[PDB]
Amino acid sequence: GNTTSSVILTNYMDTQYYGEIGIGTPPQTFKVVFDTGSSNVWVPSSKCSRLYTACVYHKLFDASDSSSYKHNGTELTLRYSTGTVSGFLSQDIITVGGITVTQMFGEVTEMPALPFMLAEFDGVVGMGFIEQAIGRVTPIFDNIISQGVLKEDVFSFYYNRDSSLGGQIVLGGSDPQHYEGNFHYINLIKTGVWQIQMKGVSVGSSTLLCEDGCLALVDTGASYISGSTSSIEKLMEALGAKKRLFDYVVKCNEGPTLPDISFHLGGKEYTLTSADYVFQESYSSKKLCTLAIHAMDIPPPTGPTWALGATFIRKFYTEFDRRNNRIGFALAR
Ligand SMILES: CCCCNC(=O)[C@H](C)C[C@H](O)[C@@H](N)C[C@H](Cc1ccc(OC)c(OCCCOC)c1)C(C)C
Repeated sequence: GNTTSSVILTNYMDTQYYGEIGIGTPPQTFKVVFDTGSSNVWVPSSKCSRLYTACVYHKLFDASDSSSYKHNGTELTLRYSTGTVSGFLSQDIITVGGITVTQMFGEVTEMPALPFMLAEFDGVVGMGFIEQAIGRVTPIFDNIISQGVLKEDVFSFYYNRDSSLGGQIVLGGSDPQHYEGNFHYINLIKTGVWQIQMKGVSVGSSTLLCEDGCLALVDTGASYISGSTSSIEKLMEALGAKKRLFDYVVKCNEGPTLPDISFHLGGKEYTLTSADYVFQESYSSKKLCTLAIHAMDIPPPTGPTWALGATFIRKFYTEFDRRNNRIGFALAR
């Protein structure tokens, strides 16, 4: 076809990038993360008990105020790298950047506070494959694609640095005014998942890890670049960072000196300069700066896998190809 679309996203501390969709006729407006790490849509429900503090803090979906809603009813529990939300199915029309589809989503009535009370966004839009869709529910992209409207079965993400535009997705294409040089594609390893083959991580100058080929799931819904606890740990040893419970960190003076890390994808090497990965809010001997890499163990469903999140997409404009099943990288401008 010939439509092309984008949503515009807001960047929050570089750690959380959301855009907005509208469910229901009259629209209910919710804020959401467009995640390629999963494949289901959910937003909080009015039915959620406000004994859950998260619900008192996020907009909820009232469907009895929606003329288009449509009852469903099966339960559905979503598990993620880092939190579960439980709830039930339903349908109404959703509007993502001017394209309206009728999608089956989940109304969550169980939303745990941690980490939910810390999320600026209301829910999630999985841009994953049918395959990873819990409930075996068709996802937004496949439905949009059914409409016959895009010129291409492709969506791309721009994540900006921070403090105009926070980001931008474009459905049915790629804005050439946010990339440079050529795109470079990596074919999808199995299908029904955004996983690509990853050839080795270099810290500084040598493959400290990844060495016999590994998995890198490219995931827009994640904020940091992460790996198994076990290679994380190692990499960390190298760089010379500590643990803080959840994130490593280095002393700020040290900061603008940690070597570069590289990611070996398709004969090309994606290097991240030290600034790209440290969150430098100081340069002082006495203060701790944390890094934008983590440990995350994603289980055999798909993991173990390294996840390349926002840290990475923000440097390399990413296009995800449906028509052809692969992922291409280009340099963000
Ligand atoms: C159902 C199978 C799940 C498959 N995918 C995964 O497990 C991924 C590795 C992790 C998820 O994609 C995860 N990032 C999604 C995300 C989890 C999450 C929870 C709390 C957060 O805030 C403290 C958060 O921050 C996300 C920031 C994204 O901004 C771009 C993400 C929401 C949408 C559920």
